[PDB]
Amino acid sequence: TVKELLEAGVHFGHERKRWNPKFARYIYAERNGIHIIDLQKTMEELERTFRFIEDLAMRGGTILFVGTKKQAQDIVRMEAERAGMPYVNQRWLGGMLTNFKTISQRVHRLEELEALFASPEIEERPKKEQVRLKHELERLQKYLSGFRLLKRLPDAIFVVDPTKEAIAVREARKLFIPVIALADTDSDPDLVDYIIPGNDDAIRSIQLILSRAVDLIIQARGGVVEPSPSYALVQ
RNA sequence: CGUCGUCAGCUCGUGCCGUGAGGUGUUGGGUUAAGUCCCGCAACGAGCGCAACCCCCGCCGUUAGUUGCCAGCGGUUCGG
Ligand SMILES: [K+]
Ligand SMILES: [K+]
Ligand SMILES: [Mg+2]
Ligand SMILES: [Mg+2]
Ligand SMILES: [Mg+2]
Ligand SMILES: [Mg+2]
Ligand SMILES: [Mg+2]
Ligand SMILES: [Mg+2]
Ligand SMILES: [Mg+2]
Ligand SMILES: [Mg+2]
Ligand SMILES: [Mg+2]
Ligand SMILES: [Mg+2]
Ligand SMILES: [Mg+2]
Repeated sequence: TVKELLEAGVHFGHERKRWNPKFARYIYAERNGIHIIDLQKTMEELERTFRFIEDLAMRGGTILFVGTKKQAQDIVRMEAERAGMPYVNQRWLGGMLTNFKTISQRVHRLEELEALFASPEIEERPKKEQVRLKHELERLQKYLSGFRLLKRLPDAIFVVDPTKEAIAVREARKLFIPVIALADTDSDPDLVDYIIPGNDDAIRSIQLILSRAVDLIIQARGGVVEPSPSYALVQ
């Protein structure tokens, strides 16, 4: 909530090419063939976006964090492992929202296999199944790590790169789900309901935005939490 | 019942794409006897198949000696 001047490394966008003309309104200028985000409109949209986030959080809503860009995976896996908003980390499976019932059946199988490895039934039906179900539970935890927390459809989704996660965005549009996204110059802002015009490649931009967002979430429900332990992920 | 053919296939449910017939999944890369498995993927699963569970042949044990052996000894018309 104090990120006015601390926006160090967020204004850097993509190159001159690989952009989207619809993003031109959120661009300040072009320095050395690189689009730089308008610093004013950034906070201008941040006001409305964070206000919507606070309203949805203090009402008890659930937000789905989607990140697959390989530069926000380790960040999303813990910023959502904070206040219980679920997340999708390894890859976004087609139909997670429109076919939510089948993926929930997969989650049922996940917790079923978790119950089997908690019961003494591990030794019966010998080692063949003890390896098959082991690998099955492994990949289920690999893909449904954060998704298992969704009992129903989410009330909003959070995206790190709406161009890389365009399928999740489209599915959210189909179900009238609000779309919060950290957009860059390579994305279409019309599809995003609450835009955050920042950088999606840098680690500090993602860490800053997501850390402050989860801090706002926990602040809306009281009990301000300590600073997130995602700084050590700078590496 | 024969046949393609023990050939590796044929489909469904939901989602997604297309005005629609349909497509996706079932394509792809690695692998296998195999749609076998792995990785990737707008797909996620499932059914009939594949394989497995059945039988026979291979090694060993337990249980049991009207089949077997001077393995072990005695008798022997010396033929367990
Ligand atoms: K067309
Ligand atoms: K193949
Ligand atoms: Mg065969
Ligand atoms: Mg279909
Ligand atoms: Mg056509
Ligand atoms: Mg249609
Ligand atoms: Mg079909
Ligand atoms: Mg087909
Ligand atoms: Mg095909
Ligand atoms: Mg199969
Ligand atoms: Mg596939
Ligand atoms: Mg007899
Ligand atoms: Mg006998």
